[PDB]
Amino acid sequence: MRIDKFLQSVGLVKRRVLATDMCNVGAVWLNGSCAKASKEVKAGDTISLHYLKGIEEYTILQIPALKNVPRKDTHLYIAPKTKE
Repeated sequence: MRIDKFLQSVGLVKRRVLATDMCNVGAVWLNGSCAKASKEVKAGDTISLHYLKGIEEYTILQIPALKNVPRKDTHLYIAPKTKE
């Protein structure tokens, strides 16, 4: 599992292109560091995302090693970081 197919195959960003743009646009960021579309992710880690409306930093709860996580078990592997 990698940031490429991790957050792109969970239900966050759906697209149809053989060329990873998230890694080019500057959205792919692991551990507060820019990463390409070939960087493997780990459990209990962080997941940054760059957008035009604002930035989002999620956290990996675990790595189930899945291909396309539907809208059922896609709420126990990654979640938006926060401090209440």
